[PDB]
Amino acid sequence: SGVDANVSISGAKVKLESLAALVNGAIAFDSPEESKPAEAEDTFGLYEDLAHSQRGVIIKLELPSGAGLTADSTPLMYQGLEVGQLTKLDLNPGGKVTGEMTVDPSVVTLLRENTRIELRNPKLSLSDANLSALLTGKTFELVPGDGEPRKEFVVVPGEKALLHEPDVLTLTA
Amino acid sequence: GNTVTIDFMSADGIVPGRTPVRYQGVEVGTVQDISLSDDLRKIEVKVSIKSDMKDALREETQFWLVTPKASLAGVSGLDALVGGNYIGMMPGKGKEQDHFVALDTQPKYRLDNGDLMIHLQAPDLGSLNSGSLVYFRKIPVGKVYDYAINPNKQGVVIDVLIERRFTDLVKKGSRFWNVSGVDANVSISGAKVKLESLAALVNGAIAFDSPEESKPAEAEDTFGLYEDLAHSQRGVIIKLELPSGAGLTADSTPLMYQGLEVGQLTKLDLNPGGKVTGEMTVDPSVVTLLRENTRIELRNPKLSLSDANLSALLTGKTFELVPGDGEPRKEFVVVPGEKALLHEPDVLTLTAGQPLQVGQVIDRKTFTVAIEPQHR
Repeated sequence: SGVDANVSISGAKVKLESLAALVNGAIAFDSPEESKPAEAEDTFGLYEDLAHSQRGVIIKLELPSGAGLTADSTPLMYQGLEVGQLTKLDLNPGGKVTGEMTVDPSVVTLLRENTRIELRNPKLSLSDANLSALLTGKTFELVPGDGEPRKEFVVVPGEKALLHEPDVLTLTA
Repeated sequence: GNTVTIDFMSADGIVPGRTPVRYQGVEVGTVQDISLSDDLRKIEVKVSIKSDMKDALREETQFWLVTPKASLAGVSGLDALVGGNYIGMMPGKGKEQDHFVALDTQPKYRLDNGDLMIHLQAPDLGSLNSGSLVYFRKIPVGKVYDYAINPNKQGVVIDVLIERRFTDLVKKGSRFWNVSGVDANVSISGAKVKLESLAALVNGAIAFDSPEESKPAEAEDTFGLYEDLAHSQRGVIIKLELPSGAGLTADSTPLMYQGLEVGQLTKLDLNPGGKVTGEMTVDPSVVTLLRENTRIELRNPKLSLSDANLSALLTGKTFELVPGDGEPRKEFVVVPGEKALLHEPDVLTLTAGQPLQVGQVIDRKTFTVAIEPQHR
């Protein structure tokens, strides 16, 4: 329901909904193949948008600071592709910042112990001046590990990525 | 005169006196009475019928109440406003029945004449309301008849009508694509916004193209709907194994050759194990060049000192075609632009992108380098 603009970098297009959907509002719904049929005034939850209705797994993140992070625009990268999307970004008492993220199921098997997640930063490449990276701002990164599945993670700064590794030679900017 | 009892959930603007029963408008009779039984919304309407139609009156004979419809989606009050609320019927080839249930609305009817009926498969309906229009070169040649859901919940089956005088236009190879809704078409260094016609937006529409050589389709032959004219393009498909789709986009990344766009990446997916694979469409005019030892490399928008090319920077990454010679092939492995010199039919490989220019460094660790075949 309602209509907005969808502005994208280096070109844009604006198509959201049908005329009746805007004059009157509307709902849409999807049905999993395997579930059982609901009945008898069974309650359900409405999601404000198709994006928020996406069926992905939830991950809790303890963050250093959400300086450039945005609650529904910051993506998760892997092999150059978006797989996940930050969903919630909140301040806890004591100054700690915590968020929660959605991930596509196709990658969830990679989420295991010694799987680290690092905030990358858009770098000023001398060779390939990548404008889109600069415009996007901060972005996370996935780097799979091996071990038991886990769902709570601590995000590491991109600088300290080498430090938080299974194997690394630490000596005593 | 006859008697027929019809069950109505509701009977809004009906009077026993003048509610003439019509069959495509010809009066079949009039309602005799309207009443109810045990106050349970079983509105029994007794109807008189001319004996000529009495024979065809059978089990499958359907009935419904027409009504003026000035709602948001409805204009079907053309006759009910003038002639009053009549009721419509359709004869059936049942056995016989006298007690009936009125259908809630007017059902869809099939003209007996020689037209064409065909089926479109679509994962979603789009903005195609019943009555949306079918075009050949923006000439209407038929309309949407009905839509429904296949037994599996993973698709939609539309069935559509084509007039007699155009039944030759529909071929087996003919492609259908949706034309509906309106967007903005923003381009760099200037933009223009023209998509579709007013009716195409109010109602939605389909367009279709017919290859010259194919055979005419017939008899409810299924077809595939393409969401847009672009996705309906007739080009050859190529599978690509990629290093990483950092800047790649599924329907914006083009293929270059001699400075011109020839192809367009279509699909971009992550395979298990971290491998990335995509698929691309190419114009037929270049497909003959796709052979063995034909390499495809991802180029990058370079910061040219001389010709500061803004459009290249804005576009981001782009592929490149460099023809080879050999057997035709359809699977390719994309090479990084840095390693383009390495993956060549002839190259002098010795044991990080520094020049030598007569050659370039390939990698460090030990130094691996390459020299061009002409300078070999």
